[PDB]
Amino acid sequence: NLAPLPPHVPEHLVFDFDMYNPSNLSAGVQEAWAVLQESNVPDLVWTRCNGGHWIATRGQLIREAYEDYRHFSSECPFIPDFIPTSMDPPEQRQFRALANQVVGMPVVDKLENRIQELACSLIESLRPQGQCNFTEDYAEPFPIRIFMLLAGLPEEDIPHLKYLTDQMTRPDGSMTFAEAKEALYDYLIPIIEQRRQKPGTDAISIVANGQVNGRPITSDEAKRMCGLLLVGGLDTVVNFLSFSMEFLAKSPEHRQELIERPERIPAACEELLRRFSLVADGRILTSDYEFHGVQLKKGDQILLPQMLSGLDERENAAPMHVDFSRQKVSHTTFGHGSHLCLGQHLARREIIVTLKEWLTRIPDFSIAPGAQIQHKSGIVSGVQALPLVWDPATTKAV
Ligand code: HEM
Repeated sequence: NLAPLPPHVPEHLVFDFDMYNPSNLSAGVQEAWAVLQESNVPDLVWTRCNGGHWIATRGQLIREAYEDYRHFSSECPFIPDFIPTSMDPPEQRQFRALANQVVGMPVVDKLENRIQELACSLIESLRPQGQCNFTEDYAEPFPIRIFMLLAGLPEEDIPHLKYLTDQMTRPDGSMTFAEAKEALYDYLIPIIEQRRQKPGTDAISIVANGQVNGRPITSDEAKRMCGLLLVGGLDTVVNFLSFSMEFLAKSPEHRQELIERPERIPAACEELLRRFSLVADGRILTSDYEFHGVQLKKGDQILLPQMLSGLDERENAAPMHVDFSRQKVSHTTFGHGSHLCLGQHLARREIIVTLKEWLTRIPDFSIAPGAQIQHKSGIVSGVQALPLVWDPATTKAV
């Protein structure tokens, strides 16, 4: 399972961390990754797992590498074709500017109460049941319905669209990754063509009618962009909301704090994004490069885990402790550098709206008795399931 050590890599830097199956997973996924930050582990290591690749383990190095796109390229962002995820500057700036017209802060401010109405109807349908699988019953339906809202798409298309995106990250075997992607494209293409002719004020209409390098955007470019806008906000949001609700279910004192001080909910959102950070992307070396005393070779892959920066004790004191009143919350949960999450403003509103509406309607809830919560590790780390229970008599319809 281990790849043989390339000759340019010294043995003393070898630490065989498996990002898809870390040894301490049962202690919780963030904890399992933080093994990389023990005092005997150098800031830059090589693992022989998953083809062999570098891992930067400290916030300083993670930030620096994400800044230096000239040495650390996005052409190969995964260990071991959406736009703009695979492009370096300067072509990236064009598509990034266009995508920002659909998910940027002004759009998020316009949709805030639509987001709230969606959260309310979901929670209200669960409230009288006294139980749910949060991941399945709230976290999954929420971001897909936000996308249908953004893209002006009908409710009846959800089951099939949801299935297609599920096949890309959690295949049941019906479809290869390529087949799911093309089916997704089969779906988007006619909508794009039609909204070239009769535009609305939706995200597909904007992307379809956009300009890159003097002339109109192609259908190939529009489809691969709309595709990323869809998938970019699903798994991250589903899994992040799950880590957050797991913690709040296990910490009645933190629940109480936000119940008593609702004005702290946006700071709490930021501290949860630090503690339960979940993305680990990477880059490929464009050339030989000596980085902080270490010889990196052209073509080497390097994992730069966005998750690790906020957990670094050099960045935040007592990093495993959740403290909604931290003066300085330092993290790279949405990334850093030219590819910084375009959905970051939408995500923060999704999180804040969720916490406000859930705590308003179902203030007291616990993990279902006897349930053990299981985490999973990957490019986007997550929660397998979150069985929650409450007493309907302690809830309120609002
Ligand atoms: C908690 C939720 C989210 C997290 C943790 C997150 C995290 C990230 C990270 C780390 C990146 C950069 C990856 C890299 O540099 O290789 C990224 C990029 C991106 N995200 Fe998110 N994201 C979230 C929500 C969303 C949402 C809601 C959307 C849209 C609906 C979205 C759309 C995008 C897009 C389009 C990019 C590509 C930016 C570029 O390459 O220029 N994200 N996200």
